[PDB]
Amino acid sequence: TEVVMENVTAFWEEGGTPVLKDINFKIERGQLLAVAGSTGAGKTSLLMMIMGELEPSEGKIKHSGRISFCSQFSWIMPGTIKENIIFGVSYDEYRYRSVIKACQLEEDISKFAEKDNIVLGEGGITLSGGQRARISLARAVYKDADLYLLDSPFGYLDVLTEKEIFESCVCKLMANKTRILVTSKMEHLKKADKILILHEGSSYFYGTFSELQNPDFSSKLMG
Ligand SMILES: Nc1ncnc2c1ncn2[C@@H]1O[C@H](COP(=O)(O)OP(=O)(O)OP(=O)(O)O)[C@@H](O)[C@H]1O
Ligand SMILES: [Mg+2]
Repeated sequence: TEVVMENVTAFWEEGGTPVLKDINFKIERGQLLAVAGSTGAGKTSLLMMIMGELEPSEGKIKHSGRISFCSQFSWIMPGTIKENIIFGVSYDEYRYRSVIKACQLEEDISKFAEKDNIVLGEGGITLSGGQRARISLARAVYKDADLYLLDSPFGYLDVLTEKEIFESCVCKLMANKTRILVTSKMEHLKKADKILILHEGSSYFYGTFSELQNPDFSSKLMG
């Protein structure tokens, strides 16, 4: 047991409608949990709760450990690509190199004369959205953390790159890590240990891929 939610309900608006209603799950160390559902279902809000940014109105959240969060929206601080990835933490050569490879940043870095020492301005608006997204993922995965919260880290990448990085980073590099991945792709759900499908704040499904089927679930993963 590393993350537990029991009977969790929450409101952003003090007197409005619940953003999450009666959420239940448990994640054990090293497991991959897929959190799926359409726009507005409550996926990011669920992560906010784990991070203590959204307090429950009822129920219990039990988690132990340092969180590393990859936001749905990429961000870039003033500094080099290297400094953005390392982000405070001490530099470990092997760790750094493996993350850069897993997030396909080798080819990008090589194209600048200053390499990963190129200086970016706040927002990194001279880079592409894909480049910023892969740096933001690299930043999250480089961190020594107990719980990795990855909020749609491939939403600004093409389908092939998404497949490749899901494999190289989430599946291979992070194989021993406790991961919560916001994603609705069938391939990703198939590889997850557990799946939570949210629909309009509620738990539409919680369980394994084999349970999911044996019916119309896939319609609830879209939009
Ligand atoms: N950090 C935040 N602070 C305040 N309100 C938020 C925050 N994140 C989400 N909300 C609000 O909570 C509600 C639930 O939406 P949420 O962002 O959790 O859905 P989601 O499943 O992440 O959607 P998407 O797939 O579009 O990213 C929305 O009304 C949203 O405006
Ligand atoms: Mg979201």
